[PDB]
Amino acid sequence: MWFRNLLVYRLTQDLQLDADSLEKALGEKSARPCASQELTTYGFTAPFGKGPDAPLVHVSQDFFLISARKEERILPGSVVRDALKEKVDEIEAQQMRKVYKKERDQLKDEIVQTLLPRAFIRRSSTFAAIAPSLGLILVDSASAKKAEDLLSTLREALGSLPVRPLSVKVAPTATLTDWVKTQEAAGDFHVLDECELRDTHEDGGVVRCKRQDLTSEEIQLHLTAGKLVTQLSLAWSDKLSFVLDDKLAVKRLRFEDLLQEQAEKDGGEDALGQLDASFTLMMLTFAEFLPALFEALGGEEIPQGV
Amino acid sequence: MWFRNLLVYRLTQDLQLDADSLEKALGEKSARPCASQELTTYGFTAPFGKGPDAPLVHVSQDFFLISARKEERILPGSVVRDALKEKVDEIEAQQMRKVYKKERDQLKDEIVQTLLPRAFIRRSSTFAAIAPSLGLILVDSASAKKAEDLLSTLREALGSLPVRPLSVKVAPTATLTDWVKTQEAAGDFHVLDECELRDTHEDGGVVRCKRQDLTSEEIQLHLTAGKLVTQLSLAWSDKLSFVLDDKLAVKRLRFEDLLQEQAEKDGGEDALGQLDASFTLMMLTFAEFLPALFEALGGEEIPQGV
Repeated sequence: MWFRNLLVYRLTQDLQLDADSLEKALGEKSARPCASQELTTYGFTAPFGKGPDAPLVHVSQDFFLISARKEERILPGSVVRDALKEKVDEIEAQQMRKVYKKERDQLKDEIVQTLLPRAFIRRSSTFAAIAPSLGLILVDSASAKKAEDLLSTLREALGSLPVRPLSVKVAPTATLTDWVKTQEAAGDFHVLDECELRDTHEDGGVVRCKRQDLTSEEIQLHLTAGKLVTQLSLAWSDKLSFVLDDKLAVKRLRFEDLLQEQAEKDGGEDALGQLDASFTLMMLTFAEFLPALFEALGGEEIPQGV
Repeated sequence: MWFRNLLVYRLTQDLQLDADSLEKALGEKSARPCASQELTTYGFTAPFGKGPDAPLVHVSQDFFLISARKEERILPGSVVRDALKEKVDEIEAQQMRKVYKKERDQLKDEIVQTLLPRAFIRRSSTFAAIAPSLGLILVDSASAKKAEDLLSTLREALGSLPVRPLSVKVAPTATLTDWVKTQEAAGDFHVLDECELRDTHEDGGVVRCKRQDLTSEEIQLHLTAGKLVTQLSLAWSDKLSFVLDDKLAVKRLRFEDLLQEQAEKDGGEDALGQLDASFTLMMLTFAEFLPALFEALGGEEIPQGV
């Protein structure tokens, strides 16, 4: 279980939690199949394994792994409109009358409800972690929206979830810019070959760099021209590489082969064994990487306007 | 109608072409609804005009507008796979055995056969303009594949279609790079604020700029550093604007208001009348734009006979 995206949240109180108290709490807001006239359903499901007996929560060295599945019937607006048109055409030919705006919007609703039951279902899962030992909650997403849903749904299956989005002392963009400007980042981090530079005004310029030597005079000119680094490729030690933007979102999280081949040797031949070891070696790697990141970004922060 | 993209094709020989002769032929290759067990269909349709007796070709002077429609069933690979992991369970909890490679492979074909008929349909169009008195066929698409699909069905429908994609005497990328470098484009063309730059060497880099002044030291330094212009946002005269790539694909085609408004003031009250006017005017301006484009790019590389 190697996360691909990371969104860090601070446990403000690190209030106690039990594997049993949690597991049955998550059952109250579980995942159910989407009804025939239902657009969407959101609820927790078994992270690993699955099968009406598989646990919603998963533990290892005091680390928990939960997951919230979402079901939504796929009914593209494209399909609706084509169906609308065909019906309208049918009425005007068979009833010899013109169907106007008001009535077509009415027939639209009628069409949506006739098509839903026939709409395939899309299943998307949003994994999250809870390391009370680290005092944080880690979501495997890039979308803050999706992260809110997971946390907002966990907020119901708990009644109380004291958590705030990670925040750093110094604005990231300033820290990222400095790193590229000076061609050196905080201890152990390495500026890779990708970034996104941009002017500060809204309709300002935007420059995207792939496979670029970020130490070239070319990049420098963008910086002295006013552009700021809003996205940056970074590696940490020799453990993993990822992309960091100016909202602290960790995207394209990729752990090195050495670490993957490693953890894969703590599960041996079975599936649940291989997964458990991965979520473990990852969480353990996160224990040293995450704090080092906070220090790299110039110390973590604690807000006031709760 | 106003094209949103443009790929040009040169007729390497004279095309017989009689309106009704062409209209007849396209009917032999007309669009048809998707069979409940069918994946996709592809054929011609009335570019303008609804009803089953609406013409497949629209004539304005010596310009012929045609259209190909593709119908496709929405079978998200996602739903096809999710169906198995559900089919397998039943078998394994009742037949004291595991499901293997060739078995699952079989069950997949049966799932498809069952789900296809229930799938919603997605329809998409591609308009093509045939200008005999110019020896060109203009396809309203950014994708060369889409165009080849239109040209192939047209060749199938007509018996033969002697055309080759446009090519010019000087490497486009060299010309586009030269325009940015010298800060001057060839007559009536203007360099806008967007471009894609890329290294000459293997796995080299890519720099994408938008809302950027291409005359700034930043862009200049990228070029002296070796980057080539592979895509450039341009305006022609005061009539249109577009993005030109190094494969000669004319993308994001946009016509100026005074031009579109003029087709409205010449088209009347009815839609079809508007559609005819804009189609006419578009072709009329293309007839000025295209040759000036070829010349600007160093002249067209004319395909020689034997």
